[PDB]
Formats: sequence, C-alpha cells, structure tokens
Amino acid sequence: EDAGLVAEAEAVAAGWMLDFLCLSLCRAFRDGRSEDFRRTRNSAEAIIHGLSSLTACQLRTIYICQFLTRIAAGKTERITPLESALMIWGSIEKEHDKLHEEIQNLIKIQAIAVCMENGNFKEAEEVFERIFKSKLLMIISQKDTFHSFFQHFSYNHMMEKIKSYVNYVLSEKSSTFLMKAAAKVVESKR
Amino acid sequence: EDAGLVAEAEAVAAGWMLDFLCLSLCRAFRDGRSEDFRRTRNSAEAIIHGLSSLTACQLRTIYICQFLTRIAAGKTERITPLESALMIWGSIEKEHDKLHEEIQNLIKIQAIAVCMENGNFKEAEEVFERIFKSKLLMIISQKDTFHSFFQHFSYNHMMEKIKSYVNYVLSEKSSTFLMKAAAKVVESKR
Ligand SMILES: COc1cc(Br)ccc1CO
Ligand SMILES: COc1cc(Br)ccc1CO
Ligand SMILES: COc1cc(Br)ccc1CO
Ligand SMILES: COc1cc(Br)ccc1CO
Repeated sequence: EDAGLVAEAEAVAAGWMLDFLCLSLCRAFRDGRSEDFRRTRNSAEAIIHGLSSLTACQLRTIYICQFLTRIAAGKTERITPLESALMIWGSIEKEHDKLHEEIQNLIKIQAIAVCMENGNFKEAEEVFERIFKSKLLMIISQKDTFHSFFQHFSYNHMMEKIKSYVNYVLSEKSSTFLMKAAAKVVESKR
Repeated sequence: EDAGLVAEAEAVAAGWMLDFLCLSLCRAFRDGRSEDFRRTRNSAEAIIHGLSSLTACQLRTIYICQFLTRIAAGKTERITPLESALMIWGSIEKEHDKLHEEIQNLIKIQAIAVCMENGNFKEAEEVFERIFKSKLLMIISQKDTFHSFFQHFSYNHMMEKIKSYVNYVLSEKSSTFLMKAAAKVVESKR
C-alpha cells in the first residue's frame, strides 16, 4: 500500500465533500432550514480541517461558507457576526462590482440596525465607529430604529440580495462530482 | 426543484462520506497517526449528525467508529474509555466468537491495567468492581502492575488484536464508492 497515493485519494475525496457541503449549505440558507444549516456548517468546518493546502477555487468555497455562517448568525473576533461577514465579503466575489456594493452597503447598515433592534444602542454606536455619516449617527443617538433609511436598507432587503447571490453559487456548484453522482442514484430508482 | 429528491441525494452522499471516513479512521488507527485520527473522527461524527435513519450496515459502521474512538482514548458516561469500548464491543462483531472473546478479555484486563499504569489504584478497583477474580483483585490491591498476568494480557497485545480486526474492516470497505472513485482519479494522473 502506498501511503502517499492513499493520502492523495483522501485529499481528492475531501475536495469532493467540500463542494457537496457548500451546495448543501447554500440550499439550507436559501430555504431557511436553520437546523440543517447548523449541521451542514459543522460538517463542512470539520472537512475543511482535513485540508492543509487549498486551490484558488477551494479558498473561494470555504470563504463563501464562512460568509454565510456569519450572515446566519447576524442577529445572535471582538466584532459582531455581520461586521465579520463584511470582512469576508470584499476579499471574495469582488469581480461583479454592482451587486457586490449593494450587499456590502446593506451589511454595513444592518450591522448597526440589528444592534438597535436588540436594544443595544451603545453597541450600535461602537459598530458604527468601527465601520465608518453624521445623519446615521443622529439616527442611532435618537434610537430611531424605524427611520425610512432603515426601511430601504432593511434586513429583508439584505437577505434578498444575499439569497440571489447564493442562487448563483448554487447554480455554479449544482454539477459537482458528489452531488451529480448522488442525484443519479436517486433518479435510477425512481 | 424537488426538495424530497434533493434531500434523498444528500442522504446518499452522507452514506458515501460515512464509509469513506470509516476507512480513513481505520488506516489512521492502524498507522498510529493520532492527529489524523482526531480530525477524521471529528469529520465522521459531524457527518453522522446529518443522518437520521441508518441501515443495519450503517449502524455497524458508526459503532466501529465509536469503538475505535474509545480504544484510542484508552489511556486518557461515568465509566472509563476502555469500559465504554467494552460496551460497544459485544453489541458489534459477535458472529466471529473466537477473536471476539480475545479482544473482549484483553479490553477487560486493560481497563484495569491502564488505571494502575496511571497511578490511580482506587479507580482500578472501581473499574474491576464494575466489570467483574480474587487473584485479579489481589494484584490491584498490591499495585503489582508488572505481574506476569498483565504481560500476557498486555496493552500491546490488546492493540495487536484490535489492529488485526481493523484490517478486516479496512479490507471490507476498501472498495466503497467514494474511496474507489478517488483512487481512480489519483491513478489516472500518475
Ligand atoms: C433566512 O435567512 C437565514 C437563514 C438561516 Br438557515 C439562518 C438565519 C437566517 C437569517 O436570520
Ligand atoms: C473554514 O472555517 C470555517 C468554515 C465554516 Br463552514 C464556518 C466557519 C469557519 C470559521 O469560523
Ligand atoms: C496505536 O494505537 C493507537 C492509535 C491511535 Br491513532 C491513538 C492511540 C492509540 C493507542 O494509544
Ligand atoms: C456517532 O457517534 C460518534 C461517532 C464517532 Br466517529 C465518535 C464518537 C461518537 C459518539 O461519542
């Protein structure tokens, strides 16, 4: 038995498992299946620990997973989950500037608004100081959570834009090896 | 998109991942690759959480994984890792009685001897009381760790017998879907 070629086969399978778990994480996020999202995140994170070298495509995959994990934890490092999602975003999917900026600005506004929604206005100002203007600071100071600014840059709008991005990732990975072979087995029966 | 057939494909892939991770756990245990064992155990345990219904073959697979996990933690529920491995053993691989009894008796003796080796003789007597005789209790009372009884029923002998069993599991699963497809990709290049 060759311990080098056996290790190589394990790295190939890990790559296959990573793409399959990214696809599964994307559907759970799209469908709002929270428990399924948490279980798939736990499996992807464990599989990622078995990888020590990643290709450019594999790095994009894990960073999309990390991004969706922080977005899902948004209303729950020393910064908040949405501020952390903001850092991952920017280093990923920058090539499509128009849709990238929309999601970026929606996350920026919502990282403050979720703190206001939770009644933690001191944290809302701390997030504002770290991200960033005089009118947004007035809104926070006045606890004006339902200001028309927050209704255009809303949570639902942030989720809709992110969900449309997840649909592009979902279509790009729908034909990866592990999911394609699995779907074939299901359709063969049936 | 059919959410029922998509879920079915995820269950097929999970089954494939489970067998692949069992095979990988068996090789790491055989080779003594501790860190690789810990990482594969973490991945298998996470994958198993994504399964809610298991076939008879899948139950045997997870129980072999649980058994090797306790055996690997042997020198580290309210009972010790080896007493816990003893409980998993018995409910699995009972059909081959001769080799089954050898491993069972070696684990029984070693669950006491590892406590003596660690200097915890009060625990060695507590393990003895839970598992089970007058001569074995004399050995523990006298802190006779290197008695000729413990040299026939040794740790190395327990590991050798368990490793020979892991080699049978390893040969039975060497041709599972995920590892076979992965090895083929490696040999195609080379
Ligand atoms: C609908 O958006 C999601 C999806 C999951 Br899964 C978990 C949380 C959220 C947002 O609170
Ligand atoms: C690779 O690291 C991951 C992967 C997932 Br999925 C979720 C979170 C992290 C890091 O906190
Ligand atoms: C050689 O037997 C093993 C294998 C692994 Br991995 C971890 C622990 C042990 C026994 O202390
Ligand atoms: C399915 O449950 C597992 C699986 C593995 Br691998 C290791 C430990 C456990 C339970 O403590």
